[PDB]
Amino acid sequence: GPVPFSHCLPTEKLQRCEKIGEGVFGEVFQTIADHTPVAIKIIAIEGPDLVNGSHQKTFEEILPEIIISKELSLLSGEVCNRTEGFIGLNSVHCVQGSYPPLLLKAWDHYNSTKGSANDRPDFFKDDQLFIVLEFEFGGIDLEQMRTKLSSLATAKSILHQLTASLAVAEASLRFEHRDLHWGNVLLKKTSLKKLHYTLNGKSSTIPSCGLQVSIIDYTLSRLERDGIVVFCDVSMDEDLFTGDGDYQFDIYRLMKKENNNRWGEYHPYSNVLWLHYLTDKMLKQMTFKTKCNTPAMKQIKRKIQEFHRTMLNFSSATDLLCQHSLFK
Ligand SMILES: Cn1cc(-c2cc[n+]3[nH]cc(-c4ccncc4)c3n2)cn1
Ligand code: NA
Ligand code: NI
Repeated sequence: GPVPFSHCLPTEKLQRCEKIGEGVFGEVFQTIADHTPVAIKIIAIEGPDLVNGSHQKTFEEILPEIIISKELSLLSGEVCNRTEGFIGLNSVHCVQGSYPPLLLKAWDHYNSTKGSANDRPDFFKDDQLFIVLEFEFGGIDLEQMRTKLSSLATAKSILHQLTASLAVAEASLRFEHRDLHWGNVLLKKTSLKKLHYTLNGKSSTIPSCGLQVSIIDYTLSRLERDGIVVFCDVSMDEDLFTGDGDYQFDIYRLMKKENNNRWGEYHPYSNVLWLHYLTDKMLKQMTFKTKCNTPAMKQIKRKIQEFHRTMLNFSSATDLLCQHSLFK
């Protein structure tokens, strides 16, 4: 059966919780477990109340995301297709109870300082079920780092890292992220100068520029193993395809166009579209501590602009990694 919140969040862990993120799905908190930073994602399930504009998923409907989180976490310890470019999954629990007052206080603090699009999660009864996923702490998201990156050399490293991670997941799992907006790209400092990945048994390296990227949030993602497909069926979703004011919202429509609204199929082109969306953000909505006013930095900008304008002619992240000139 389910465990109480206190199993996952004993008092000391609970008192160090700070809200760091949110979505229609629920809430993300940061805390410390055994002297180690973690991130906790809490999703309400199985109940009849509306949560953040939507009906709650059933256990069956949340299982895809659990499976996908597990598979992507394992890629860090694999050999033939290996990347640390996702996020570690430490545990998954099914929790029963009302929302802890200390989490509501952290929610309130986030609402006061950043503002929330979500309902205050104070209406859940003591029989409410939740899934609680505990993840490795992956750093700070790219959006919050819009004005903090050193140079376009960093931006290139980020793009390489993302492309390689997606390619390794494509090769191993026929993976599509399907929601890789710039809130879902985390950055963390590293003293490694070179990061390593392996794609179908060929190892290669990427200059880090002092950051390691983690891709997060598999709410909409898709993959398969041994012909069994795991995915979020959004074919009957209205609102996902009606957004505007950001190219992000076009991607959802271009994905639907690419896949003819058949979300079970494999269309790794969706990874290319998200990469294009991300390249666009780097070229337009970000600013660097060091400008591009040296010849060496200028050539990097030209290469990323060239990537922006040619990448949509590639069929997958694998195709980009193996064949685009940006990564030679
Ligand atoms: C939706 N989702 C978020 C996570 C996750 C996993 C690990 N970390 N580590 C840091 C963050 C985070 C999330 C947001 N805004 C800033 C940081 C973080 N988030 C996993 N799924
Ligand atoms: Na990672
Ligand atoms: Ni446990």
